[PDB]
Amino acid sequence: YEHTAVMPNKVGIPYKALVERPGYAPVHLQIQLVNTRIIPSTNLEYITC
Amino acid sequence: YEHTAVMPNKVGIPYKALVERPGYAPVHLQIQLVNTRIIPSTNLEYITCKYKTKVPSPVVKCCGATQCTSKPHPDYQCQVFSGVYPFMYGGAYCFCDTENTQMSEAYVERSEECSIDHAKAYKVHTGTVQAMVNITYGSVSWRSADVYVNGETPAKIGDAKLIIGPLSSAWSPFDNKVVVYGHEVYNYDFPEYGTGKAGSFGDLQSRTSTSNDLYANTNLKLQRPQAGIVHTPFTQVPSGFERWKKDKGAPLNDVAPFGCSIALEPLRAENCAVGSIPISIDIPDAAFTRISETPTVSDLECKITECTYAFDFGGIATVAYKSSKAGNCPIHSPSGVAVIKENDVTLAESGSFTFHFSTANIHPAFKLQVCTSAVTCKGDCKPPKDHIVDYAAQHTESFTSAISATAWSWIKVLVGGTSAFIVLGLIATAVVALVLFFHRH
Ligand SMILES: *[C@@H]1O[C@H](CO)[C@@H](O)[C@H](O)[C@H]1NC(C)=O
Repeated sequence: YEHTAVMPNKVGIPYKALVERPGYAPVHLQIQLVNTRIIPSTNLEYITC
Repeated sequence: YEHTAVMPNKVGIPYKALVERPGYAPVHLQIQLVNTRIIPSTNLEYITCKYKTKVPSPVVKCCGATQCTSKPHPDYQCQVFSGVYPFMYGGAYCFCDTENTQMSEAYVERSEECSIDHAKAYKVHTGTVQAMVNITYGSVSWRSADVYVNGETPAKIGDAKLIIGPLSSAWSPFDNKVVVYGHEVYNYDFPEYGTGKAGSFGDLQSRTSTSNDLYANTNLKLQRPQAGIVHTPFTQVPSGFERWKKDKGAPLNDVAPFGCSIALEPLRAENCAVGSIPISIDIPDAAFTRISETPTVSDLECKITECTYAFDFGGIATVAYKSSKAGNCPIHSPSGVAVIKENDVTLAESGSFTFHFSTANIHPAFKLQVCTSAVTCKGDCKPPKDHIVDYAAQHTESFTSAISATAWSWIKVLVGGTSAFIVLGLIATAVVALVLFFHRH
């Protein structure tokens, strides 16, 4: 059963929801981000020293 | 006690009802069709298959001539070719160079494959309709028997005498002419026996696969043998059976409406969901219990806790109750709004029980009958999640099933608004007309 939602982009703050499937008891869902990493693409132009 | 009703002609969907016998508690009745078979009356017209051309040894008459005679063979051909000078491994066969004649003969016969690879052309007329039913009543478990859907022949199922009426529709998927090839049936208007044309399906026709009288209509033409060669060349239109097998098209098994399944032994259409079936079942008297002998149910309150108008039993409801004797109690919803999954429940002195139901209505409102009592259930239902399901719906959708309370409010506002606005004009006209009358008087 697919559950779709929007959670805030916060680390350490868990997102809580009840997965309500018709005819079945709700299943508690908890999604928490441990870390988020933005990894850009880099090209070395030159080295200075 | 005889119970008469009409159930839909739907295979796999059970028909549920309560048998209400005055003086006795209602007995729950459930009838389910196991299969439905339309068995038309068929008459084999002829058998068609690929032809085989039999060519006897030609008569090579050296220094003379011979004459062809007719023979009782299918598509028999005989032609005398004069002026032949055949050669063989041993040299020139004949001495004379011109007064020399070859008589060629050829005829059509059934191929060996015709014993296995052939099509049967049948004339189809109306015939017997049969069905198999699965029935329960009271405490008696499932019983089944094969019955005739004609409304005259009764069947004894678990000591109950069942009469199944004729189908409300005489529709049948077979035309007046069908061609049976292998496991497939084709609604093909085959040519009558003796009128088949070369290159078409009926080019070869036989009354039976073992018949000694074969009709063959091919353009079998004897050609002149090549110079110096002893052979019987001929030209013939390619077999119309092989041509048909390429062009036979879609069989009735693939295009029959209403999901009919076609079977060949005997030829029949199965599980056609067409119309409804009147029924009459006589429930044994021993199955009925007096009112005073059954538990009395009161203080009923029905709460729908979940509901989706899905094809399955997407609804769940809780019924609170109080009853004496704390016995078993039939449960049924006579209204078509919702179909109840449970047939009966066990009741205590007081408590509640739950049941499941299927409904197409966005706001279900149905009467639930509880042995000797009844309660009204109301609620709201959510749309289903699955767009496509692999099973047929357990409920019947009505015209007003989709109308929500919001839509009903708008309908009442629109209808009430226009009606009230028109009525105002009519009243205003009548009032002013009366005022003018009193102006004169
Ligand atoms: C009748 O329905 C019951 C349901 O439990 C099933 O076990 C039984 O096989 C059915 N009858 C036939 C003939 O299939």
